[PDB]
Amino acid sequence: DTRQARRNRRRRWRERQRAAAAR
RNA sequence: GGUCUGGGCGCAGCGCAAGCUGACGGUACAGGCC
Repeated sequence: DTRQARRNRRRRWRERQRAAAAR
């Protein structure tokens, strides 16, 4: 995986854990 | 209403050289199934 692919894939886990954390 | 993918090009940090990276840009953009 490239920096973007991971970065892109990460922001999903990122924001998602974001939602859970926030919620 | 939900879910999945990804290429930069940027600012920074380091080296006889050769290279790489930031739960950062970027909750972007570009495209997906009912």
